[PDB]
Amino acid sequence: ETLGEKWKKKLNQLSRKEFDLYKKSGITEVDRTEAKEGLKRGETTHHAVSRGSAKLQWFVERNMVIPEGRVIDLGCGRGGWSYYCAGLKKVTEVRGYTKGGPGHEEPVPMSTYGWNIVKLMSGKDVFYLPPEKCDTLLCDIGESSPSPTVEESRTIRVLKMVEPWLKNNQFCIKVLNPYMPTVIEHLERLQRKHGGMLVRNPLSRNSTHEMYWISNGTGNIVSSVNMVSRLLLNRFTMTHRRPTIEKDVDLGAGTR
Ligand SMILES: Nc1ncnc2c1ncn2[C@@H]1O[C@H](C[C@@H](N)CC[C@H](N)C(=O)O)[C@@H](O)[C@H]1O
Repeated sequence: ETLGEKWKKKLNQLSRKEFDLYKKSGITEVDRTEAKEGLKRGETTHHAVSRGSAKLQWFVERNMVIPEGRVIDLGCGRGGWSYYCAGLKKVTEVRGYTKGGPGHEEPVPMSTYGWNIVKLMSGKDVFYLPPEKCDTLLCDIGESSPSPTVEESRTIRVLKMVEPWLKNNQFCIKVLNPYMPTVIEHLERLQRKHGGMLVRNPLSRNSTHEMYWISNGTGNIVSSVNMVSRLLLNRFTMTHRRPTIEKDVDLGAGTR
């Protein structure tokens, strides 16, 4: 039994009250007040449609992924990763696909900087999409479940699905459950072939062990996974630490 599995078991024991306090304890979060108010008013400029724009920006501004040319955004949701990439100098085209429909977010149309180079498509299950040529491959798919074996199956499926899209390009792929031994085996094989490294984003909630496989980096996958498991385990030991608050991103306005 891995450290991650011990973390999961403890998470599933928490009451809703304990869970809600644990999930943001000591994390970093952007202040969404202004964006939520603007989006409720139907404002289409400046606001990021979700917390996702700030989350991908954290990797981008650390050069862990450097979006360029044709960007494919798998599981785009409302479009936060897509609208963020739309304003980056090196990006020329953004194609987002998302499931939508009941239980899934629909793309939100925006007029933030570079909106005219974005195409978001709903009603698209990426597990049936044939791969397309692209310069940047992003994937943020991985639905949490109280069952780690269900999460293991979901994580492996994402990893098998993204590989044919990987052709010496920039990438940032969510790994929902990176601690299960079978997932580790796939991550190690994929890293030997495609390089990159698994990174924990400080904007992720403690209620998920998610890590991101990013193209520009090296390191030991097992060590990075066990470091996260120990961090999350130590976060149950103390009383709620209020999250570190940062400014949300301003995605501006205008065509390009
Ligand atoms: N099989 C699937 N094919 C397509 N989209 C999917 C599938 N499974 C889940 N999704 C979507 O993937 C999205 C994942 C989100 N974490 C994306 C948030 C996005 N990165 C943002 O910044 O707004 C959700 O909107 C799901 O509805």
